[PDB]
Amino acid sequence: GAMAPSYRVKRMDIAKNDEECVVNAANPRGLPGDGVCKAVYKKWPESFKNSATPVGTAKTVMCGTYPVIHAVGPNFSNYTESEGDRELAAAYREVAKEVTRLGVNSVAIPLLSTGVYSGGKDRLTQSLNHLFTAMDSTDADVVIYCRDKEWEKKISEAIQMRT
Ligand SMILES: Nc1nnc2ccccn12
Ligand SMILES: [Cl-]
Ligand SMILES: [Cl-]
Repeated sequence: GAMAPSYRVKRMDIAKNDEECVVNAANPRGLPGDGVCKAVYKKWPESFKNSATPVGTAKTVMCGTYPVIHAVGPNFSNYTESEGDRELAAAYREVAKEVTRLGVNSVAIPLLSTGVYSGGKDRLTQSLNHLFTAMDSTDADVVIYCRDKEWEKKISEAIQMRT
C-alpha cells in the first residue's frame, strides 16, 4: 500500500503516467478504439491480447510486467440512465478488485463513460463519485487523468472538499 494513500488529478495523456499500473477506458471487444483507448493501444499494444470483456467488468493483461486494467464502462447512447448508472458503478468496483489483487502502490485512472460513451451528457460528477465509492477502501495512490482545463479544476475541487 501507499504510506498515506491520496487522490490527485493531472491534465495530460494517461499513456505518459508515472504510476505502477494504468486503467484503460476499454470497449468490450478489445479493439484499439479512439481517445484514451487508442493512446493506450499505441503505448501498450501487447496488453490487447484477449482483453475483450463485458460491460461493467475489468480484465487485466500484462505488457511486460506493467499491468493494463481494461475497464468497460457503459455507452450511455445504448443504456437507459438507470442501467448505465449501475454498469458504470460496477466497472469501478471491478477496477478496485484488480488494483487490490495486483498489490500495486499506485494506479493511473481515467473517468469512465465521460467521453464518446457519455451519450452527449456531462458525467464528471456521476463518474468521479462512482470512482470514489470503489477506490476509497483501497490503499493505492490514485491519479486521475483528464483532458480539459475546466475538468481538472472541478476534479481538483471535489478531491480537496473531502480532505
Ligand atoms: N475525461 C475528461 N477530461 N476532460 C474532459 C472533457 C470533456 C469530457 C470528458 N473529459
Ligand atoms: Cl500530454
Ligand atoms: Cl468514454
